[PDB]
Amino acid sequence: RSRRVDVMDVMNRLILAMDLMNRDDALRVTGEVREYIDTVKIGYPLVLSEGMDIIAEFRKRFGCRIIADFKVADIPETNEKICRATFKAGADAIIVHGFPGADSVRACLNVAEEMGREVFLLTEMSHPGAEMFIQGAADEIARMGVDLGVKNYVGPSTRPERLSRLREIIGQDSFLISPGETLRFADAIIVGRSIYLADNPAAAAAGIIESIK
Amino acid sequence: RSRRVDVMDVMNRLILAMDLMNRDDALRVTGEVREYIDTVKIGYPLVLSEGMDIIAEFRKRFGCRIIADFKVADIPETNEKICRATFKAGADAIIVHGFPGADSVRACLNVAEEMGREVFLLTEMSHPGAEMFIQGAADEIARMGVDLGVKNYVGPSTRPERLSRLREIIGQDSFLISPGETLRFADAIIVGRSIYLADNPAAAAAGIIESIK
Ligand SMILES: O=c1cc(O)ccn1[C@@H]1O[C@H](COP(=O)(O)O)[C@@H](O)[C@H]1O
Ligand SMILES: O=c1cc(O)ccn1[C@@H]1O[C@H](COP(=O)(O)O)[C@@H](O)[C@H]1O
Ligand SMILES: [Ca+2]
Ligand SMILES: [Ca+2]
Repeated sequence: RSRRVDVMDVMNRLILAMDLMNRDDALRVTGEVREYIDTVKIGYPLVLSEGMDIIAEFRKRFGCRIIADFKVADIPETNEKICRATFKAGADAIIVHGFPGADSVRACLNVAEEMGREVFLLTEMSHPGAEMFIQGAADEIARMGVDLGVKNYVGPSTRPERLSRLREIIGQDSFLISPGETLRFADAIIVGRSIYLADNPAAAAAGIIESIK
Repeated sequence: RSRRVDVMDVMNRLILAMDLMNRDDALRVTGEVREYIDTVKIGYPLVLSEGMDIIAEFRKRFGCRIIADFKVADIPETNEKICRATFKAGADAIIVHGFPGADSVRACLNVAEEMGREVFLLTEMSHPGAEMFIQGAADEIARMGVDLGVKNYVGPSTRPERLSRLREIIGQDSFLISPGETLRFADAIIVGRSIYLADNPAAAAAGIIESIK
């Protein structure tokens, strides 16, 4: 897939999922791979452990793009506050759930347009429990995103034919990230433990990127 | 409803939803109503603005029970970390979504079992967008809770016949909280802005409590 001008550029199509819960270890690994990766996904395990100030630290130290994987899933008024606080902290983008419906997603889009940031709609998840409710809703949530002007999506890499279906719904231009055949549909992949648990994170990141070639 | 010995006692059946985003205002209001309320629900708007350390502060200053309304909705491994960090910070209980499925919920229950804390399963939400996916899943999510040994639930107060339905699924002993006759089905109500935006919060809390007679 070629880059679309109107959506974000992720260096080497590789997003680091930084789910270490200790500030020292998180900063060490991220600094090590900065020459390979410019986009870092940070979630609640790190921010609840170390504080939201860690976002600004990642930005001041590494100048990386930060996606807050907060899976926002509240009522509209609350979603607005969560997004505002998160963007105020310096996040470039936030991941939101679609299951709570269109108004809850729109609340996030509103704050993001006010503040000049981005919203990623999470369409589907990879874990077994996702079969119970999320799987059956995934296509409709994706279509809802399209009808909300959403331009950034998250989908699972485990079942590639699901990404093909997703890509059919969202169209060829929207930005899609996913936690080889994956990159025929997604614009970037998300990798955590294979990098941040390796003895040489920079080598792990380099190896993955060589495969992408 | 009479109190069940095996579930939590909420003073006056009134939970304060503290969604102010400034530490000073949040602490002021909570201290003022402590003689009326012993259980406070804190969500991401406050903790992302002020830090997770705010939880220990509420506890050390007021000795109130803290419910973290974090609407946990990630994959199982991530849910585990979020719950661990949240309980480590001192929360007595956490609210989790059921739509990501049974394994995601059980992950939270496992940590709560380990750490001696409680999980509230959110069955349904009250905003209009909840009609799209959540409403249709609500009964199945409640039944899922029953089959996960869940003893604490959250349901909407706006449609009372929905609480009666919920109560039929979860049985007469499980603990149910809901954001008058609401208390025929729920064990406590959750009130935010009517208390924390009033000129005299202690008076607003008193007025609501008098209605509970
Ligand atoms: O958000 C999703 C949705 C999925 O379907 C799968 C993983 N994830 C997230 O992606 C990340 C994957 O990290 P890894 O499994 O260590 O490579 C982690 O933060 C996990 O919570
Ligand atoms: O968790 C739910 C689920 C609902 O269906 C409705 C409100 N809530 C939460 O309950 C709280 C209600 O606060 P209030 O509307 O100010 O009274 C607030 O934190 C809101 O996010
Ligand atoms: Ca681009
Ligand atoms: Ca009791």
